[PDB]
Amino acid sequence: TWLSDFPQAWAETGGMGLAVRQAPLIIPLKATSTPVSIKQYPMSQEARLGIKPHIQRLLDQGILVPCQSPWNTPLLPYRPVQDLREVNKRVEDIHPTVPNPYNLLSGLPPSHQWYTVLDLKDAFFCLRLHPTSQPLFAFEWRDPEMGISGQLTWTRLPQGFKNSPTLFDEALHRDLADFRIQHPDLILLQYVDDLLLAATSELDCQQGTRALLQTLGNLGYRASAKKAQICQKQVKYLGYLLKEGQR
Amino acid sequence: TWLSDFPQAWAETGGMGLAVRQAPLIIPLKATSTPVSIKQYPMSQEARLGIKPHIQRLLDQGILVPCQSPWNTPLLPYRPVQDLREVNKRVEDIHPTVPNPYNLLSGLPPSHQWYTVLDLKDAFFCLRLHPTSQPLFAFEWRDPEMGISGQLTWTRLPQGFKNSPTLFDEALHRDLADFRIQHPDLILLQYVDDLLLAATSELDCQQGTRALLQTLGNLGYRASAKKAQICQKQVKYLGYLLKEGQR
DNA sequence: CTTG
DNA sequence: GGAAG
DNA sequence: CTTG
DNA sequence: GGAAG
Repeated sequence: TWLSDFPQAWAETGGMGLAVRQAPLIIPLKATSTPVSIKQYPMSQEARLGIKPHIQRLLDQGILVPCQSPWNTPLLPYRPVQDLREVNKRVEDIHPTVPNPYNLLSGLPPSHQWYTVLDLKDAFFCLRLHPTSQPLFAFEWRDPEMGISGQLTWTRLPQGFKNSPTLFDEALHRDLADFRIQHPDLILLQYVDDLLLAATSELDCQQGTRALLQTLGNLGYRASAKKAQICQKQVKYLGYLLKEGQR
Repeated sequence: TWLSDFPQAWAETGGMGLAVRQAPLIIPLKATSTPVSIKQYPMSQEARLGIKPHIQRLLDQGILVPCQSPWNTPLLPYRPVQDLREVNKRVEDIHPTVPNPYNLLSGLPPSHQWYTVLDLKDAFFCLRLHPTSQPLFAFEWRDPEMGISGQLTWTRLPQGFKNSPTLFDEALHRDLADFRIQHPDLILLQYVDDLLLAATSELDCQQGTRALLQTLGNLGYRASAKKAQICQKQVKYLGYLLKEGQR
């Protein structure tokens, strides 16, 4: 089956991803920015116990590390959500290169009606952050019944950061450039972590999907085996139902 | 003096005006209009005693007369103010021909710096209403301590009627047409009931003002002797101060 | 009085 | 709510 | 939690 | 006030 043939490509069997070909990202600040340190709002025990196993898993994975940083933004409550709005304001803008889904789907011709849809799991976390940029994203973590108060920060591209979708989309485009060159018959649409492969025949779509999964896993990305729509005539992609070249 | 030389022209000495050359006005209705009868809101004794001497004076002058009309609009409280909004909605629109004061003053050249300013008193009441149009403006009048409940209406162009300023301005323009032809040296600005005469010299402005007062009184209009600004180098007209050709 |  | 009729 |  | 981080 598809799960056994590509253990590296699926998040279920391949471990947390890491885009090994992508250099750790440096995040340039605006010309006048200085660090901002926002105090952590006290959070209830209920919220803290809910967040704690997530933080611990991220620490175990090396996605969070301890730090001391002049930057600090608050965590809110369960799973942690960081309010990065004051960091976002101080980070230099980049051109938005992610196409809107309407325009992205215009590149889907009627000759290609066999579809494979993959969604990458924990996509942003596959991209490393350069150590010089890690302090930007620090937050406070308290363990009252352990007695650890200090900051943690991210070693990977974080959720809530304004440039994460664009930086991820650009990174994956670099990493799939050769796949496109090696498979000029296939149509590959990329929308951040949502991928559509289109082919002429079931065999072609089958062979391309095998190549794409092999490529994604080798590069360090991980797709959701549970959500994958593999070699179907009808798929759901980006909120559309793709059927008979329609929509 | 100016008051003794032109007794007919001044409201103080000439009686209520009546534009004897102007035919009684017929007020056309919109194509779909039918009469509207709005109930008179009960008014306090204090308001009624305040309004009463005004109504009685207008009755004595023949400006109000008794009637029975399918139209009725309310009086509000002291001096009476009629709410003619529902009549105004049913009366056919006319082109607004009264110039705005800014544009009206553009016709004042610097060669004419001697001014006379007159304001006509009770101007609208100088224009008669045709008996066919009188019922349009009816209202209810109650005298509880006399025991008279019934309608009255206007025999002259009423306050609060949307076309009164334009109809009056057009009427006075017809009546002063010959004065303009007989005095081509003078500048005469008309803004409804507010008149400015301009001349080159004090003698000219003096002679023109004598002619204008004689003409106005003969036609049945009445100017306020108290407010008149006669043959001055500096006058207030339409909210402006006219001095040295400025403003 | 009702209709920024 | 105050400007208007 | 703050920021038609 | 609820959509966002």
